[PDB]
Amino acid sequence: HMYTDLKDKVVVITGGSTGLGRAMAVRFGQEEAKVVINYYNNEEEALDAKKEVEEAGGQAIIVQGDVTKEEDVVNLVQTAIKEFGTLDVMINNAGVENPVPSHELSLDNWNKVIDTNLTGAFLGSREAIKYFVENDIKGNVINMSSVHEMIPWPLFVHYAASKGGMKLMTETLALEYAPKGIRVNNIGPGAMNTPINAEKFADPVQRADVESMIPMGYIGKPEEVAAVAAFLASSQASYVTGITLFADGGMTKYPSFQAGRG
Amino acid sequence: HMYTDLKDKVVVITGGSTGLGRAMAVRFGQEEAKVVINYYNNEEEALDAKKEVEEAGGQAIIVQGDVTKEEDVVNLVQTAIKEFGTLDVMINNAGVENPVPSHELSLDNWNKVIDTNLTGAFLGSREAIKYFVENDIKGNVINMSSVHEMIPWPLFVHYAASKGGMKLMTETLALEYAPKGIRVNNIGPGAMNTPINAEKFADPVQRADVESMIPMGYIGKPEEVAAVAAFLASSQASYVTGITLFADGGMTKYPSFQAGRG
Amino acid sequence: HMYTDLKDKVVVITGGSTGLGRAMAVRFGQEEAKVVINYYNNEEEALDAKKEVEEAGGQAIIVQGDVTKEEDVVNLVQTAIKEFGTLDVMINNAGVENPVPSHELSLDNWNKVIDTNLTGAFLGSREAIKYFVENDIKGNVINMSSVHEMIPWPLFVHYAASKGGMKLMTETLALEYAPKGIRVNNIGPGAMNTPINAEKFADPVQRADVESMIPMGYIGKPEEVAAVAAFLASSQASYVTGITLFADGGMTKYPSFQAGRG
Amino acid sequence: HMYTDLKDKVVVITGGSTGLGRAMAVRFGQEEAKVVINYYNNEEEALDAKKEVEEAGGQAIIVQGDVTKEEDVVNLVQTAIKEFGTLDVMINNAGVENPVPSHELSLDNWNKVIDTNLTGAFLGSREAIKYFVENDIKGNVINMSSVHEMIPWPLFVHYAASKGGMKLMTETLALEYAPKGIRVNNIGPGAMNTPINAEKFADPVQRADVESMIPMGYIGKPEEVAAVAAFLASSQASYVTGITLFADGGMTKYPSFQAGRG
Ligand SMILES: NC(=O)C1=CN([C@@H]2O[C@H](COP(=O)(O)OP(=O)(O)OC[C@H]3O[C@@H](n4cnc5c(N)ncnc54)[C@H](O)[C@@H]3O)[C@@H](O)[C@H]2O)C=CC1
Ligand SMILES: NC(=O)C1=CN([C@@H]2O[C@H](COP(=O)(O)OP(=O)(O)OC[C@H]3O[C@@H](n4cnc5c(N)ncnc54)[C@H](O)[C@@H]3O)[C@@H](O)[C@H]2O)C=CC1
Repeated sequence: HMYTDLKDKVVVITGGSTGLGRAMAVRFGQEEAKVVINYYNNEEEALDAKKEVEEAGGQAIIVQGDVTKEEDVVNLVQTAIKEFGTLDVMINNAGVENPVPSHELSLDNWNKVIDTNLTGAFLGSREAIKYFVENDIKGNVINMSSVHEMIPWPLFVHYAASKGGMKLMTETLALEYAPKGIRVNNIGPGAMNTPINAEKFADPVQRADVESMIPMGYIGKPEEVAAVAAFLASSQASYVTGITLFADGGMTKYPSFQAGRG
Repeated sequence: HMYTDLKDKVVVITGGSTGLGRAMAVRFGQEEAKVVINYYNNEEEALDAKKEVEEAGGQAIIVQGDVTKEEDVVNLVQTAIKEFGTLDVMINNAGVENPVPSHELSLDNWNKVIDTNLTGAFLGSREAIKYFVENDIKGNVINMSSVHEMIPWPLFVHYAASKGGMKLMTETLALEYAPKGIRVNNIGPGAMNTPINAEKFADPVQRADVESMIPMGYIGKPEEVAAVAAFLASSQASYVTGITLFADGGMTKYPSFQAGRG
Repeated sequence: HMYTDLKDKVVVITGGSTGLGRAMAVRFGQEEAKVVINYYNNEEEALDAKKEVEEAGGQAIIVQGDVTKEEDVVNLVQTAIKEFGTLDVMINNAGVENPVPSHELSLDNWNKVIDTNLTGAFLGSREAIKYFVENDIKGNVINMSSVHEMIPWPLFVHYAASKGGMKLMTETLALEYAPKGIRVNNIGPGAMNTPINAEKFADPVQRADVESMIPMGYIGKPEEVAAVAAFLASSQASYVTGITLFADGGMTKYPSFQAGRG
Repeated sequence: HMYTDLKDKVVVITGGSTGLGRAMAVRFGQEEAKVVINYYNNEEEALDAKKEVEEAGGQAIIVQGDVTKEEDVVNLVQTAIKEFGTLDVMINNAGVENPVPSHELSLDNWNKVIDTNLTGAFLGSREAIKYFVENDIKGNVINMSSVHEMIPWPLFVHYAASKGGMKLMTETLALEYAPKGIRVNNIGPGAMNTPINAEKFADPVQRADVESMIPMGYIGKPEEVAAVAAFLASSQASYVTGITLFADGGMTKYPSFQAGRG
């Protein structure tokens, strides 16, 4: 396979049962890693995800957990160490979103998105870094951000805030723990072909509208994001820390400015 | 009288009893505005500040409120509209911070900083914009950020995350409500001479270290930031929205590279 | 009279005979400054502008010069010091642009834009700072940039590159000369109502397309930018150096994401 | 090997005889690519570089050329196509630098650095894109930038300007040619162990000073940058365009802020 240093590394992935999380689980499985698949409630998809990792060449366990509960995040990292003996790569991928005019967004709805997308990632990063620090492991954290840590997002002010926060969180942790050889990075996906979007992307006018925001002209395949994760996790990225690697087909480059407009 | 257009405008300021909030309160008093001074803890300080605003030529009330409580933020804007008749400028300035190695940061401590620094500003921004939209007012929001929406801050990952989040919140709201003429900006102070830093700056070793990180060579004066706030609230900045204006003596320009090191 | 501290300050402005440079010339006249109007091509325009500055309450000369010629830039600053006694504010505003598919852009055409937009501002900045350093003056430099130091611009790769370069030049000079109290900032205009755009904005289809890319919904007025320049040159912005202040009606916030598309 | 899609791809590298250029040449040779090594005057190092690529498993030619001469850049890309049949990846790596107080920097010295570091890269990118466009190849451009497209650099205002320009150049070309499947990216190296630095890094106090600017605590090995180039060139980065991938051991994260300072 591609990244031989990933062989037998322990990789924890929150929200790893579907979409980008699942595609990363499979990709690490192709690198013969040991994958720990976290999931919220859908056991059967998690079980499905588990079998793919094994069929791709990896070992895999599944572990239920809500990333807004501190005990569940703590339990997740502990289960990883118990079952597989160590922890090498931590991937905070869980996320939720919903459209609301910002002046109408409730505090409860704001909190759900902040608690899930930002705080969940802090909790995961923290538990992983604690472990690397205590055991002198030169481990790796990948936080799943979005083009919306840079691109503002009307109707999604909670989501945008959560990812803008994630960017400074990641950059801080990278600076703080760089002297220990612990690397911390964001991946910034653009529009991706995942379950959350299956409804929207079946509709031809909506699919075309979205593709018109993508300079490369196509909706990303989850494996293209998983390719970025494998690179970032591997020793090929040994000197790469504190960055956001956008995988967005050019979306952060301002799609409205194609053909020299404005 | 510099910004004549500010005369009789209603300006609400959270944490307006001390430091930067106080300086802003005074300055808008100097512009003959109607300043609403929110405070959490210390009525005696708020009273002392209410006096300065009045002496400087402004009108002022004080309103107790905790920015982490929705009812208190809603109450604050409603009080402003009761007492002064309307709302023109909403300044979300309240903030807290404390150093903790990130892998040792507790969830409650992380939540306290996020709730105060980011969510409080969301609540502030939401209530003001709600009022602007329902009443066809071309209102203005100033969110008080930090060099640390750009500069990562080891030991302060909660703070850094809250301001990185504030950046994207501001940018989103500016984009979302620009067609209504409602403008939303951040100010980014560097190291400022305020109570929050009084401990640090007393120690001449610590004061010198902080100063060695400011290219302009001096710790900022709170009036230098209030000058930026008066500009942004004024019609002078009519085409200016969604920005962060750093008032930092050069701090975001990378202190370590002075004289060309590296 | 807004910024009383600007009275009798010597302000040099390249391309000060038309558009934004003219608006800045007028505005500093309104602050009772001594405006030096550089121009390349059209004395009759420069004369018409010299008049406005004088009517608005300022003192003004005109000086012919090509900003791509070192001798002309050196001459310009030397003329300013001859005629008015000193130099306080140096504004590098001259710029050119033309659309060409990048793979068809000639080296001479690329050079013309770089030489004019970036190198001319370097020469301007260098000569002013040289004068500030030798004479212990806490001078000020405003470099006129664009949304396109951040927004990429197909068909205008030369322009975009010149302003991206201007950004780092400004930031470097701000860092390098901050300990001397010399401040250096950029302004970043979006789509502005100037001669350079008169062709584009005459066509009602083209005017509407440009407007659909401004969140605030209108093409900027040149006085809105001159208001930003007066602020930055003034002592109100005493702690502000090394920044880019965008005056763009929200354009850097990603036009394509209005109403929450994507 | 690692990236099997790189097998037999034609890769042109300017300044490919030494340092980062040489390390990329060798790394592509390890991927069994066909490497075209450009060089300014040192034929013997270029010859040395050539033999390494072959010994690593690649094909390789050397071609003399000065990137400030348009004909030399044109000849380089033509020689690549002539000799190897096509062009797949273009790498603009040539660069020069020297320290000068900015107010003392000559126009000739400014131009040399601009012409080499920025214009050379425009010329290379242009000739490559022309070829990809004319022949419907989904090719790849990698422009060698620096941490100094983001980190300002006193005494190196020409270098900083050149790389700030390179950033907007790359981003523009990525947006412009994304619909054609042509990807364009920057790599941003921090302090790297290359010949230009051998003098500085032999001295223990200077080596320690530099390492103190690096959060990861070590000077980068050229192969760590070449690892980024291989990733970016490969189809693993299929959805990655218009980005700068910093490989700097955390240098852009503000080294002066370690341990919670300021
Ligand atoms: N002083 C500095 O060097 C810098 C401060 N700025 C920011 O500017 C703002 C102003 O702070 P300073 O005046 O410097 O310090 P400060 O501590 O004097 O002011 C902060 C204010 O926030 C208030 N506050 C805290 N929690 C609150 C709550 N739950 N509800 C209502 N009010 C609450 C405090 O009562 C206080 O008056 C802060 O957001 C700070 O983060 C950021 C960058 C640097
Ligand atoms: N108008 C707009 O929408 C925007 C313009 N700004 C920038 O603001 C600046 C002002 O331009 P505008 O007033 O809008 O257009 P303009 O074309 O009216 O002004 C540009 C000025 O530069 C001068 N100039 C050109 N080459 C010169 C040379 N070699 N030597 C001396 N002067 C020379 C011209 O004579 C002209 O007066 C420009 O740098 C432009 O790039 C940037 C963003 C948007």
